[PDB]
Amino acid sequence: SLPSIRQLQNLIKQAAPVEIKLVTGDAITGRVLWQDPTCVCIADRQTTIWKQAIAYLQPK
Amino acid sequence: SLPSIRQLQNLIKQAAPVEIKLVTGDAITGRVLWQDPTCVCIADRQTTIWKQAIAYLQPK
Amino acid sequence: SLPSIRQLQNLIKQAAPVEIKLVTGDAITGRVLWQDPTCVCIADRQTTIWKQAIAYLQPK
Amino acid sequence: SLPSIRQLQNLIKQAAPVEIKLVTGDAITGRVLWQDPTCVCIADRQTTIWKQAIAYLQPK
Amino acid sequence: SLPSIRQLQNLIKQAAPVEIKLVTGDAITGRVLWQDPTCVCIADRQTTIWKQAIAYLQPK
Amino acid sequence: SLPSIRQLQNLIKQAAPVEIKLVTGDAITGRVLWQDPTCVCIADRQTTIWKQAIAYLQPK
Repeated sequence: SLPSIRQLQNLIKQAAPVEIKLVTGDAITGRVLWQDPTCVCIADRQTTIWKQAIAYLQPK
Repeated sequence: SLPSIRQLQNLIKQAAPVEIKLVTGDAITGRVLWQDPTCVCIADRQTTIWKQAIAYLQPK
Repeated sequence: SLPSIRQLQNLIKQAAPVEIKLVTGDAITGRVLWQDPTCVCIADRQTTIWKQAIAYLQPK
Repeated sequence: SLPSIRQLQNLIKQAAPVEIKLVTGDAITGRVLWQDPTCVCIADRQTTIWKQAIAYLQPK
Repeated sequence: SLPSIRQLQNLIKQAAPVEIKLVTGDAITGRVLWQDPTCVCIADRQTTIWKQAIAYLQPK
Repeated sequence: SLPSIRQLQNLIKQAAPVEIKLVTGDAITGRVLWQDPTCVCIADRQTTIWKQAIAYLQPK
């Protein structure tokens, strides 16, 4: 899974802001800190997300 | 998984348009740019979809 | 997983019509084209489904 | 998975009636005809359930 | 997975009452009979649950 | 999974407070007592969460 790990990598690398739409309706406005197999960390209060409640992600 | 990967592969090769219905209820209109084990990328603003929120896909 | 692969097999083999109830409320009225590990293809516009948004399926 | 498979096995062996509550909210009243790694089959019209939409099962 | 199997074990061992909140809104009031890889059995009519519709569990 | 396990590990080591947002919409306010491959345990009444209903976690 390169093209997906790599986006996050290049977006933790440049601090770049992001909306993560959780399957809840949770539009999470943050800057990505880190990721790992099961989760992502978002920086607003911090809010670690489970990559599994993830519908879709976009660069703002 | 050839029958599905060949559909995404022949649709990123055509830039053919597509709706992807998410499990939130999201209809994601756009053209497919890449796929991987976990994501699809549509282009209309770019939006990478976790393939795991996907209900269904239709060519338009 | 014989008794499930086999139903689809015998229903792609006879073109036989089918309602697939997605966990969304999406009653998909089609005729099944193919399947494979992760998805099903339904023929109405085509609509590939992720076997994972699948609640239940019935022969009409 | 013996405790669960023995319950479905002793219920298809009795044709005992059953409700299966789906994660859509569906109550599926019927008698169990087969099971497999992914499906259960109820008989009331037949409806094969993806075992993955199952909330819970009760003998009636 | 010790600390979770062990709770159920020690709660099937003492018959102890339990509310299991399914991801449906299904607060299941029971006493736990057994468990196994994929499901739990609850004793009210019995109601086998799929450990997968499970949000959270509490001793009453 | 070090980035996530080290966050739960450094939060059970501090008894630091926490909200865990479930995929039901539940906000679970409390302090973390243990974790395992499938569960987290919060303490406010105790409530073990199946980690699989987790949308996201925030330190407060």
